Amino acid sequence: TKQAPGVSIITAEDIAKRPPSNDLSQIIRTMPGVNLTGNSSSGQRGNNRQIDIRGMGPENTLILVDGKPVSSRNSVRYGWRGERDSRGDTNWVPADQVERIEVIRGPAAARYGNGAAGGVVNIITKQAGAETHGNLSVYSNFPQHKAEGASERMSFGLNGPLTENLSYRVYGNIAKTDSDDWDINAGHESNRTGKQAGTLPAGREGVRNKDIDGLLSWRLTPEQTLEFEAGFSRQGNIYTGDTQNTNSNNYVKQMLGHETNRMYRETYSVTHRGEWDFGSSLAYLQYEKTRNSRINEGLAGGTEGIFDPNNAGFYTATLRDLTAHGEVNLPLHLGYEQTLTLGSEWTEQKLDDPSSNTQNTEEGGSIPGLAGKNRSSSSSARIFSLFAEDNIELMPGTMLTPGLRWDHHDIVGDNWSPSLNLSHALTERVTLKAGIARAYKAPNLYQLNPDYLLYSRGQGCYGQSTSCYLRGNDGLKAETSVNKELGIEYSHDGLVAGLTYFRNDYKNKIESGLSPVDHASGGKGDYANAAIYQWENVPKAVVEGLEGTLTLPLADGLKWSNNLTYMLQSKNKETGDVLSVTPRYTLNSMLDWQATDDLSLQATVTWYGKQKPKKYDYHGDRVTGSANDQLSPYAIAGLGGTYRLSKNLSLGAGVDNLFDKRLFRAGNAQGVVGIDGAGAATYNEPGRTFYTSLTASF
Ligand SMILES: O=C(N[C@H]1COC(=O)[C@@H](NC(=O)c2cccc(O)c2O)COC(=O)[C@@H](NC(=O)c2cccc(O)c2O)COC1=O)c1cccc(O)c1O
Ligand SMILES: [Fe+3]
Repeated sequence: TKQAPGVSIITAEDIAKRPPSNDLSQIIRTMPGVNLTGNSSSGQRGNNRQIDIRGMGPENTLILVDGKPVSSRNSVRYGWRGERDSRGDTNWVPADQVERIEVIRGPAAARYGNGAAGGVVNIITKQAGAETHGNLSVYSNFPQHKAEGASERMSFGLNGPLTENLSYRVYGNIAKTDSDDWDINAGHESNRTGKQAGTLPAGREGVRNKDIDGLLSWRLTPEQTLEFEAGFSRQGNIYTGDTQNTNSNNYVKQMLGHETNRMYRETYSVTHRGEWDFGSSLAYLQYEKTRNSRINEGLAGGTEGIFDPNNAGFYTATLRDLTAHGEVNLPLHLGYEQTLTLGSEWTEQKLDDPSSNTQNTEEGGSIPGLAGKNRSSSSSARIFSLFAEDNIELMPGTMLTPGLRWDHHDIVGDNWSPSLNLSHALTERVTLKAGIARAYKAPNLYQLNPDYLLYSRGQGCYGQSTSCYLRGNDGLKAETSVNKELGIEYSHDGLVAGLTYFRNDYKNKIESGLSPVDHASGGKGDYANAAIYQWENVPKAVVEGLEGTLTLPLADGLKWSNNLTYMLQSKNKETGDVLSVTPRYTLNSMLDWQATDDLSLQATVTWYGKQKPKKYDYHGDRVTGSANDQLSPYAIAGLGGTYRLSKNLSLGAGVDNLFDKRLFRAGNAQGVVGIDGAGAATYNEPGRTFYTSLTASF
């Protein structure tokens, strides 16, 4: 099956029948338990949605490529409201060079440690064979409405032997997703008056991709395999007016249609793989270096996340992330039959950001212990990690899997993440699974850094109108979550029916504080002696919901598949406001007809439930008027097909959003002065879009 309780596989064949425009989030998000959301509820950078597992937000979704972490979005400034102006980290690997994607949700993911509190998405690449194989894949879409950006994608792959004991695989991708027109949301925007008259909430940012990977696999002995690979990728955007608060100035407009951020991502990796009689071994060294080059933004109030015209030009933030990992697997023949796994992990995150720590104290007054100018650019954290997995077969069909993970964070201190996963054959066709683990979240280098400083004259200050500073806090605790799940699944002859309940009890969620810890001294007029808030640990939050799957073989050539997410609860237990904004439910429905030996046909529908905005503004006061707007449930239908011309050539064609259901970003969720809120109307849903594809392969 592609769906067990807590786990989902997406295969290469699924990627081909529901082709993504560009980014994989498009297909990853259709798995049970998975949403495409912002990190908190501000709606800021709302067209920049990323993969969320069980409403735990996308910072708690760990992205791997071939078992190796991607950390590149940790190069983008983390803002007051817990969003980054980032497209996330699911668009580094081109769709057509993916072998399969593994999604692991909740208690079975806690064993991966830091930032798997929601789950793990592991994007697996196609590898060399015993002979030389390769492909050339091209995709091109055509929106009905010209405003919305079309997507074009060309990727090759090429793998094979060199000697009997030397293998290689290489691929290369070139792609572009045109931005939405600067004016797509015109006539849909929230009410904008005074200074903010004429402002617009932006459509989807465009991106240009360039990806190149080379891998050499070397098995210098029957038991011993040694892999070296390098990765070079480059994303440059196409700017279409997006700003944190949806305000505008002249620099913004100058940059419509230009590259305003470029991410270069370089990965080198050494991997040694061992199989002998005692069992199985694996250890890797990955060096990920991310350069985030983008136009300087302001760091104060309504100027937070708008191009700063007084400091025009590009800065470059540099993220050097170092990962080494060791694991063994030992089969044991004991009172109960079992398999033991022993592992260390070492990581280093160096962040050089020459822009983020430049907010000065001339207006709100100075902060004892914080220099007002020329503060360090530098942040780092090392985690050391030890873990052991025991995979115990009590009686055939039954597995009990206890694991202990211990992590030493060189600032925050010690974390203990224990876990237990039970799976039970009640019948040869029915299987019960229960799991309770405590997952782990290290504060990001922005939250942690006493040199990282935002400012507001009041409009963004919790429980007051006065000027206030928000400050990094190296005193922070790690976020932990006791992810519980109880689930049942019938599976027999491609008939699959399953339903899982999950509850994550969420401790110490890090977030902009609610009480001043202190007050600065000096500064200008009514702004002087501003209040000082830090990044605080929220004592308690809860997420809760249901994951379902149902697969029926209607006839031999014909398969009816369904995945269900239903989000029961998502609650900051301090304020009572929501954590994320998700659709109440999500049903993805595919009919797959194998019409001929050669012709396959696919109809899909996605139903999205209601979406409700946050109840409280930045003050902690109740929002009013269009800040309360909700999005009604809506559905998106699509047809496609793939006509195989030969062993060497396949063609695809179809239509996303058959009935042209469209939604428009009205702005952020709450009111500010001159910019009415837009409630849950914070993203653009594209209309009818034709697409065609071609895959040539030996
Ligand atoms: O969305 C927010 N702004 C909007 C809406 O707010 C406004 O337009 C006005 N605004 C206040 O009246 C305000 C009254 C009482 C208190 C205020 O803070 C006001 O700003 C004027 O500010 C501005 O025109 C600009 N603003 C600064 O230059 C600034 C410079 C330094 C420091 C600032 O705070 C600045 O606003 C841009 O502000 C905006 O576009 C917004 C969000 C989050 C937090 C904010 O503070 C926001 O203001
Ligand atoms: Fe302000």
